[PDB]
Amino acid sequence: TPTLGPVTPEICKQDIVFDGIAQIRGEIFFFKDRFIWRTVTPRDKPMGPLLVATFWPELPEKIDAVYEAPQEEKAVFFAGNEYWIYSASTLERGYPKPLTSLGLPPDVQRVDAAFNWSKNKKTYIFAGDKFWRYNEVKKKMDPGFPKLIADAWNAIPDNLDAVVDLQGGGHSYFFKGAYYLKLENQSLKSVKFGSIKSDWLGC
Ligand SMILES: [Ca+2]
Ligand SMILES: [Ca+2]
Ligand SMILES: [Cl-]
Repeated sequence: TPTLGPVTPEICKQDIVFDGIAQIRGEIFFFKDRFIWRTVTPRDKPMGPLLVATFWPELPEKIDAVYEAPQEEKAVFFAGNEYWIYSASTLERGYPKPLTSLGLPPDVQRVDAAFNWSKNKKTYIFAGDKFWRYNEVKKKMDPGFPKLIADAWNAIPDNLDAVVDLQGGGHSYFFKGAYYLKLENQSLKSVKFGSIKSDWLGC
């Protein structure tokens, strides 16, 4: 049963479902195994692949989600039942910590997606058909969660692959499979959907 790691992927030639997508200090990063591709805030051709180890050497060989906390521009990485927090490429003291240190229940063993909602600066952690709202200031979970994605959100599917709110202009992108949904922060109405290859990788 032991197997060899994966081969380096070709972004536009093959169908890649990324492990996480996030905007870290201006740039949009696409994660897939030990690889990363970066594009500077657009819809055009990412520079890569580079290795996740070039920037964050402590991380395991595959992540489940990643977002950046606005309060202090820190990067938060989820992998299995643990999370790491970095300043830049500097791991913070006391990490990895089990997901429960964030207020998530013991049963949650993997996270699907995560981002910071610019409309209220809160953090949303998605896992399966439910999500949690984390208060980054009080550094604690809010009351009344988790809630089901289907109940609380507008046409957002379960089992998301990633989610991002681009600092530029108030629109939240929800990624799933080969597609993404675009939500208007204010209205919360799905303004459109499109292709990740076309609209994000600039294939
Ligand atoms: Ca994210
Ligand atoms: Ca993911
Ligand atoms: Cl994500």
